[PDB]
Amino acid sequence: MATLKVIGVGGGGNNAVNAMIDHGMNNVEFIAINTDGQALNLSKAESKIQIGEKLTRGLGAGANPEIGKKAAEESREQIEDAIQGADMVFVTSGMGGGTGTGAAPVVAKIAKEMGALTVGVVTRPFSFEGRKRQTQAAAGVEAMKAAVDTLIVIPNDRLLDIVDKSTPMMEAFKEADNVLRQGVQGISDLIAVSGEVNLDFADVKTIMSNQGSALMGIGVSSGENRAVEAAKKAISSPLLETSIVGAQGVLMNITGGESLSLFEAQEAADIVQDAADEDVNMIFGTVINPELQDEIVVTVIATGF
Ligand SMILES: Nc1nc2c(ncn2[C@@H]2O[C@H](COP(=O)(O)OP(=O)(O)O)[C@@H](O)[C@H]2O)c(=O)[nH]1
Ligand SMILES: [Ca+2]
Repeated sequence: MATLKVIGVGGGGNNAVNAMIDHGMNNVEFIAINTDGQALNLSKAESKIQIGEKLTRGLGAGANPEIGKKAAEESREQIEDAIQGADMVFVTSGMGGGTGTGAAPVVAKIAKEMGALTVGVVTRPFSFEGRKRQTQAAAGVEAMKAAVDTLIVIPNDRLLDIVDKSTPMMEAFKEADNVLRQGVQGISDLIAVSGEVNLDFADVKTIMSNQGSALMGIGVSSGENRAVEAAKKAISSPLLETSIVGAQGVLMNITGGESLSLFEAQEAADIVQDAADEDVNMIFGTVINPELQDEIVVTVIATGF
């Protein structure tokens, strides 16, 4: 049974971890890493690492990414110890600030050195935060790409596409944080359930290892055209920098009840193949859950851009 860990680095990362913990998420372990002692005390993560106390006196990094970087480096052994034993690590962080920008790539590097398949899920700042934030974030994204196996990037400007004038900011943030949660959950479930055409952690590793950009999606539907609709939802990317277009490898799992037809499994696969507009090398799986009635769930992980 593969050991999955989700590590929040800095404020936005720790917000994403707290959102997942709010949901439940069993067989996933959470680590909270921050310079900011105030926030870190309000984490509900069972493992907390305060970094950079020597540098900051318990405060944040004040928007300087070199302080985040040095803070993580100076706590390398404590970070190693909290990671030790993980088969897979998700590092989540907001790019643009001092702690996430600087520390998240160090954390990712440590994870990969420890032997973990390492996935980054990070945000880019809103345009209203300005040019310097955007430039610092881009340097962070580049540093994350170098350090991780695969990287999912969520530009915060995309949240402006999914709100009306009244949508609470916290509701919008929860949509961004669902990218991480549903991805991690999708992988936990994939590993836990024995499929008729079974996928396992080694298939996740083949798709996610030393790649670059990634997409991780889930789609649920029922009734007429359920398979096409579930697959379309799984690959949709309103919040993602990296869409399905250009994907060269995909892990796709379909879960349905006993009604799950061969024809609709091919319909779903073809949606992904056609949307990619490449010769996709697909790792295909299927689960029959006889407790389902008319529901289908399609899980996609896409890489090789
Ligand atoms: N979507 C989202 N973005 C956030 C959140 N918190 C912070 N950010 C973004 O992440 C960037 C860095 O903020 P933060 O993580 O608090 O900085 P750090 O802790 O000092 O590294 C900000 O400039 C925002 O663009 C959050 O909860 N959700
Ligand atoms: Ca399985």
